[PDB]
Amino acid sequence: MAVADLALIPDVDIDSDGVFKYVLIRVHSAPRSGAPAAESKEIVRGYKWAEYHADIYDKVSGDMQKQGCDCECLGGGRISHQSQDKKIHVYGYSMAYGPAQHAISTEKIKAKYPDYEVTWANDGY
Repeated sequence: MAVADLALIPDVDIDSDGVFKYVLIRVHSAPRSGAPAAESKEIVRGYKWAEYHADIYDKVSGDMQKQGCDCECLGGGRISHQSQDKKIHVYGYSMAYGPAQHAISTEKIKAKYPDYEVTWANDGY
């Protein structure tokens, strides 16, 4: 075993080719389940294999425990890789928890990825 740190965890990790569900998760460090660190950050996760937002959350909480971290979903929604018109967009909510703070997610995607623009809405489900 080795310690981990929140810098090692990718800040956004999405698989995108259409509409898919996504979740915004706060992650807390707990390196080797006992190192003197308890910092936190938010991360954006979204993969089209998930039937529901809970499947993403379950995977991610599993992986973080292998790293030396723990998780709490803040909310979620959907992302759409345009494949038709202009740019990545983010919308909807998760029935499981609530709407993500999509503004955090879009700024994170915009910082991490070289795509020119990212926007969000809360227009409907």
